[PDB]
Amino acid sequence: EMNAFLDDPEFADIMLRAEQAIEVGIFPERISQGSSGSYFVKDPKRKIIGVFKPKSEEPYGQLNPKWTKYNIFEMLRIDEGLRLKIYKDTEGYYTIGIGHLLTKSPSLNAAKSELDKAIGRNTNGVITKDEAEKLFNQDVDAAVRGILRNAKLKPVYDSLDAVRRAALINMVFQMGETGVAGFTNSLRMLQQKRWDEAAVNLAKSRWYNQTPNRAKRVITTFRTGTWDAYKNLGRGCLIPNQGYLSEAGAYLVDNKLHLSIVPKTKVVWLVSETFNYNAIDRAKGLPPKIGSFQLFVEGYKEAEYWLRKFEADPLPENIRKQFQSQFERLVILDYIIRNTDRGNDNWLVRYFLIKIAAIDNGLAFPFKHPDEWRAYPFHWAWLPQAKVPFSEEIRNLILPYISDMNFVQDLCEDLYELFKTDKGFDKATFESQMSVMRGQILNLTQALRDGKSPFQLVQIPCVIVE
Ligand SMILES: NC(=O)c1cc2c(N)ncnc2cc1-c1cccc(CO)c1
Repeated sequence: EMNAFLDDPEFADIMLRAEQAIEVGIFPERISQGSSGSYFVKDPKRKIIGVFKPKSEEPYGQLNPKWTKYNIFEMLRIDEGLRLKIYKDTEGYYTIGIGHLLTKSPSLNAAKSELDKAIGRNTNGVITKDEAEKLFNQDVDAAVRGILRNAKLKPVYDSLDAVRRAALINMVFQMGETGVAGFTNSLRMLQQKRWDEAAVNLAKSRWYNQTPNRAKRVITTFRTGTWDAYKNLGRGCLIPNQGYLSEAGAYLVDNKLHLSIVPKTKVVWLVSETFNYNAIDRAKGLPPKIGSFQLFVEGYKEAEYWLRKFEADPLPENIRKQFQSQFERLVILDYIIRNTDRGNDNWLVRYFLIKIAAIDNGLAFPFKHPDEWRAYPFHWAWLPQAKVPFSEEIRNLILPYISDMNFVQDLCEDLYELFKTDKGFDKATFESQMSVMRGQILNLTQALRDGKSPFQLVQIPCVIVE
């Protein structure tokens, strides 16, 4: 019984039912959709009682069973970056997604017309992550067609395996076919599978000197033929492979402030043959897996679904007021923990006549503010509701808490006791995380003090509090 020392008697009852179900052969069911290993946990009556996310099956965990996670779109997301709103590229042309040129024209409305044509709907200059990936994969097909039409590159491309082909395509995106064709000796070595010799002359170039970090990852990919160079980068600001602690931390922040938008989430252990174990463990009796356990909610849908409905069919005033107060709680939760991956699909709405459930809280608590505020924005700040000033209700509930030193100290101590669970816990890195959180709390205190809006809140310069 690994879960003998839980601090929540009601939650401990849930875990007991989960273990009883496993003892009788009712195992947690792996979920097919996600980019990581998540499981619907059942009770002895085959009822879903929670969602379990093992640490080892996180997107870059060593036992993540969803191999479709490693693809060219995710490769270029790290190397080039993803933007879901129209922007201007290095050469001043309108662009969206991962470097997808919309038009050479300086007219913005021309860019939106082309964007609506490519996506297939009225986007108004904003697309979803899935739409960007579909657009990106269309660019990849075009790039491959050009490679196969190029006499210098096609024989190399045919010889390369799938992983190394992504590396070659990566170079084509960055510098074009002509630029890649200039790596004469490296291309010949790659075709001969002399990886190390190819890497030597890949590093003797303008490309390696101008963008060394991206080039080193691409060159390492050529050397190994694996995706190891893109694993556990933590987006440059997160502790790698600690999503389970971020999930549990988000509820911990929620519960202290009584936001009641994050379902109860705790760090627990579970044994189940449906988990992904290595060969050694399975032949043995399986070792428990540590991960986050979140209670199951029902009746919810992606916020993107309900937001589009409300734009064409506005809510009645009383319901709209309730939705805004729920939205404010989401804003406060995401800002304090500095969530880096809250898209308008990662939070759920049920339509208390309307309720918000905050899930997928695995990519929060960075140890530093992101260098590019445009790289990981709070995507709910692009909604019209983000410009409504914080209600007097939310300020009377939150300001007394966050303006008190003991509350902030207790919250930091609670997060310490939780985050120290991980094998890779580092005291200095944790103190960086709290300095970032205190800076977020400081800005939030000022924003509520000045009656600002969520849109104005995210514009305050980020800061750390030592
Ligand atoms: N945090 C989650 O992952 C999650 C938690 C849930 C919960 N507590 N109660 C009900 N449904 C949930 C669904 C999901 C979820 C989110 C994204 C993608 C998928 C798979 O398609 C599942």
